[PDB]
Amino acid sequence: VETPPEVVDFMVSLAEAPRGGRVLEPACAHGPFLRAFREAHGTAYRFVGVEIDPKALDLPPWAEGILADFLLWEPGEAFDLILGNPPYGIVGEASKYPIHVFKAVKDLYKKAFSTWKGKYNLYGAFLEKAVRLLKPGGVLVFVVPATWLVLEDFALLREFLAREGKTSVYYLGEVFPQKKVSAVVIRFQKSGKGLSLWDTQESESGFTPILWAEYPHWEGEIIRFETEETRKLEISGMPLGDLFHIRFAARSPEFKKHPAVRKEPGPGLVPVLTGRNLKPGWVDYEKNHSGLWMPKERAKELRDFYATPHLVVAHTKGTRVVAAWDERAYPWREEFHLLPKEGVRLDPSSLVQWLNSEAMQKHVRTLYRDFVPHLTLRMLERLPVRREYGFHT
DNA sequence: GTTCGGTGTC
DNA sequence: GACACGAAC
Ligand SMILES: NCCSC[C@H]1O[C@@H](n2cnc3c(N)ncnc32)[C@H](O)[C@@H]1O
Repeated sequence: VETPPEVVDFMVSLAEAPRGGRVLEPACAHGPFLRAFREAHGTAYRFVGVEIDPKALDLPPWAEGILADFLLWEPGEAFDLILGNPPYGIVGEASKYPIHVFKAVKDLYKKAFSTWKGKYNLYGAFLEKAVRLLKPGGVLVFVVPATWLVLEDFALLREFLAREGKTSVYYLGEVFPQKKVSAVVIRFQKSGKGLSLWDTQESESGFTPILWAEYPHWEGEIIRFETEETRKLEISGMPLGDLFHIRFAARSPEFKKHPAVRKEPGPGLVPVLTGRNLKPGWVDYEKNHSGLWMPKERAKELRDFYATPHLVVAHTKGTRVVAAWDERAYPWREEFHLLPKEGVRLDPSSLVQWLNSEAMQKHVRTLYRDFVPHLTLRMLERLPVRREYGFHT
């Protein structure tokens, strides 16, 4: 799947290898990265491409092509430079996930990768594999989704990279015309330590990196675009997660099998609410977006907290904070559900106002840009709340 | 329990 | 661009 030439050129500009060095393109198909590196830096390297699909492998005679699953491949010797664009996707059942392998193959991947966590992703596994294949002081330059900067599934991967060498992350954003993904380039070197975060600007002449921040003692913490303002706001109030237990809605299959739940409206039945029912500062209790209906009073059988009016915050409205007080205490199939901790005093209307405020939207957009199409728990629990809105006694 | 999206669908 | 679900663990 194609990489824009300006992305390739940018990545090649970050790449290096010594004379006679071993240069690898994993998932290479026709080897556009090998070709670009050779054109830019010359011929005195050992070029290798690894590709699983015989129909796809189409390298020039000056490169060695290997037909293999890169994730399970064991070469005789490590590499000086590894570059390219790995495949992206979750391994799982075809009805829901795009990568389809025998369970036994998924088992080999889990055995192979110390960073594998949750559903994980091929791109995480490619990154780990590549790092393991680098000689000491070797370099990797990959373009991958930005999701690993922030997501829990990638916590082990971030800790692994922090531990194994030094990391530079260059934000590109949505640079693939046909693909819905916000991208970064990672340049990793198997020596030293620390993280450098870079923005980019694109011009006619390609991408130009702009240094944003440096974290010389990075240990795999979530990566964010921090500013003087984000810092200033964070120290102005209690993290939201110190004021509230944060829970998630019961999931669709739990409602679908529950004997109280119906697929048609009826006397005494209310809609099972989704994200579409959640608006800034109010809840649309009437419209049904889930296809599911149930008695309001039986909602507590799915989660005890559905019995109690409480704060609800959106998960799938992009990088935004959208909140409302569920005054009626309805069943929800989506969103975060925040229950105040013992001793917490709240002004719900004011807090909802603050969460929905322009200041709050700019805060989260600065920090997290468009890495993921969600406000995640790790973002939400860090939102700052001053004494006007909430107070822990 | 709750996570994630070479997103899904308008 | 608007505006957002179940297999996975
Ligand atoms: N480098 C372009 C994006 S990734 C798409 C390419 O990766 C190949 N590919 C996918 N999974 C692979 C794997 N595990 N090992 C080697 N090649 C793989 C595909 O056949 C395809 O040519």
